[PDB]
Amino acid sequence: DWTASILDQAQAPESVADFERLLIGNPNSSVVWMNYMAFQLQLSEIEKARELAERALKTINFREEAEKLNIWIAMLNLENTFGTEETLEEVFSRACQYMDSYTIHTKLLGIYEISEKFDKAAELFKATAKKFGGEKVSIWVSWGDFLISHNEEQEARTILGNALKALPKRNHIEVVRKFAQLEFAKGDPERGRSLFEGLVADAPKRIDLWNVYVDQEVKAKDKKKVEDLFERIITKKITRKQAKFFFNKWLQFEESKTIEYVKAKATEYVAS
Repeated sequence: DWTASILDQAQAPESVADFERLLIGNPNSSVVWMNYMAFQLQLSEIEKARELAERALKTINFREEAEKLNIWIAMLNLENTFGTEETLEEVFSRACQYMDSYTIHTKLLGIYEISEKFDKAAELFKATAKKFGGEKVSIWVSWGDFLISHNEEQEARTILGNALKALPKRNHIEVVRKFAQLEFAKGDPERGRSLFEGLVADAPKRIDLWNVYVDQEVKAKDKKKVEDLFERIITKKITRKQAKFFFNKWLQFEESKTIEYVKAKATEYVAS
């Protein structure tokens, strides 16, 4: 159960002797080590589960990186809900020294969100953006997600500004694109529209963006918004089979009266 949330974050034995037996045949299995740490936690044996984790890191084959990753995440969780800021910092410092620092940062961000320590999350987000944000688009998207879902849509947009200032130009389309999807999914779809309109305005040829745009409007389901978008799409330069793709999208959407206004235009372009 406890081990299920860690296996999520990372993307019948009943006694010490049972687990020690299972470890003989599966020394490299973090699920066994995690269930064993768990068993020792539902007994309020925190100092014993700490020991298991150190055994697990010295026992699991160093080639088995993903398995080692889970154990560190188990240690961060245990230290987060039972330890203290000093014990949590020691583990964090060691985990960053032994696993990839950035993924470890993002794991702690998730632990903070799950455990609803939002003050520490916010603070951490700013720190890891400061040191990985020059290279990593995701820190920005996930900070923006955080701010939007705590109703700080404004602060979200000023953090998108910071990303554009920190990221190289070839990632700008991606942040903005992903911040826009966020806006449609969780914040203000109107701001989502401004952002897409700005991209399309800068990359009029990039037909892939027009696609992401309309799909977002399809999911938002607003009637005139979707039609207005489709009619603007045709005037822009489309190839043969790509022009067909948009028609498939338009047809099966309006399906789910004016199902005729599209068919009469669907073959006027095979002609002209």
